[PDB]
Amino acid sequence: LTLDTRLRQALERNELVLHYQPIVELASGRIVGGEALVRWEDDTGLIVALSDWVLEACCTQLRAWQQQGRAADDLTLSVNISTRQFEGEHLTRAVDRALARSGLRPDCLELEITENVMLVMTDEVRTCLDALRARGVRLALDDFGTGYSSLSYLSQLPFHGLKIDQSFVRKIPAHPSETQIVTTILALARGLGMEVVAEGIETAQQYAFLRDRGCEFGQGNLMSTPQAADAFASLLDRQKAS
Amino acid sequence: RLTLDTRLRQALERNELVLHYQPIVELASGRIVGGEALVRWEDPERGLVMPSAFIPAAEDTGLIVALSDWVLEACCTQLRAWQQQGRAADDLTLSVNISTRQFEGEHLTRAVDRALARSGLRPDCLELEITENVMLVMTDEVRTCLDALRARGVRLALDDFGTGYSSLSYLSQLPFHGLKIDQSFVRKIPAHPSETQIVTTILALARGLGMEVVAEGIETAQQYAFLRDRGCEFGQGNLMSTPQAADAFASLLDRQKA
Ligand SMILES: [Cl-]
Ligand SMILES: [Cl-]
Ligand SMILES: [Cl-]
Ligand SMILES: [Mg+2]
Ligand SMILES: [Mg+2]
Ligand SMILES: [Mg+2]
Repeated sequence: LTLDTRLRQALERNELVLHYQPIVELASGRIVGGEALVRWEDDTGLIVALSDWVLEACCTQLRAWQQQGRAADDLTLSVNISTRQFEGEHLTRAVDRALARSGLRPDCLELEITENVMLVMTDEVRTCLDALRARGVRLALDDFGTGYSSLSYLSQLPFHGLKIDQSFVRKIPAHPSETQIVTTILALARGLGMEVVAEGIETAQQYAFLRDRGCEFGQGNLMSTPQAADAFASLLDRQKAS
Repeated sequence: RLTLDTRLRQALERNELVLHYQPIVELASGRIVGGEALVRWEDPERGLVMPSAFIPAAEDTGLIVALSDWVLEACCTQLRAWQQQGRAADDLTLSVNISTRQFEGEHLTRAVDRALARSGLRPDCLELEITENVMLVMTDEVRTCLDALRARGVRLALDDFGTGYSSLSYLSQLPFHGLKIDQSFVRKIPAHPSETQIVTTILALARGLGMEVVAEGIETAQQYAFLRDRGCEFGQGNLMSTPQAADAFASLLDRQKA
């Protein structure tokens, strides 16, 4: 409760900032995405309020980079959405508000929803996901492999992408179990027309394993830790010049 | 009029339960390589009663453990009978449906050991089918039973697959040799693109994890070919054979031997 207290005060006082972790096209090395991650610089209502802020902040940041000629047309940014945000009407409203104020092209925004959303899959959740899809926003399943999936729902739901959990990526290719989980996820995604981001790439062996198996995308401290907006935009600049 | 519980207890003491067996076929050859044991109640008052009509009541009162143990023993005894008669080939196994309630107190380990000891059946000839949603109730006790059974050489498959929830990390870590695609999906392929996609997804999962697949509910030649062409190893369904009384099943084994 003391932790929620601190976050509330941080929100009230505007003491939060987004950092962004580059998401790279493994074959080219091109930064094509970035996961927005909340940092503090020193209750469902709190989740909702934080997400409203994150959504607007992230969409505004990308729109700003586009207008300054720093973000290429292929750059998208991703925001993490809690399963707890599907209660009521608020998520679709928050996304609509962020897009309206920023003027951002909706397919520039991607929402990362943890796998265990499938465990709370009600009619209201399915309807929310369809509503979000109808707006042109990209949807990804996050932490994939660590939660629970219905193979029927996975085959039906409008997710364009999956993110392989870091806990598996960090153990390949040495460990058979984690390695077969990763290669299975890649095969699933291929048949479902989903793109895959491998989260938590730490070593060059991991990068190379993943690339040589058609894993589209990667993110990890190997390439870049989460970066402040200005540091992230520097990477975009160097890439544009290259 | 007696309660269903009273009548079920009487069915056990009066030997009114029976097993039927549905052939499991290797798609590539058309060979019967297995059989799923399926309990019925030969109810003197009603005829051949299906488990949907009594198993829920068994579960309400915990009679399900005694009932499932009866099934396990009867199945092991039957396979041993066919083996001794020379009618069951060396590759033949039979599969028994297990209730998640059997894991309680690690009962299942003792129940399987008893069934094997009473029948003399080798563990490598017995397969167990546990519903996919066992993954939502995965405790150290369940994991202990599963590891014990794999250690014995008893093969383990996930039943009703696609109608429940799976953890990819559990599918990898747990000793499941196979899964069985639910008939509700297979029944509708390729005509219904949604069900067809579900089947394709499950096949990719199983192949990825080195698991064998039985597609249940195969009703048409087109479905048989769809699955076979996509490397699904085994099948079960009305196209090949409905569930059969023991003597009927054994006759199928006799025909195949020729
Ligand atoms: Cl049964
Ligand atoms: Cl039934
Ligand atoms: Cl023997
Ligand atoms: Mg994320
Ligand atoms: Mg995770
Ligand atoms: Mg079964």
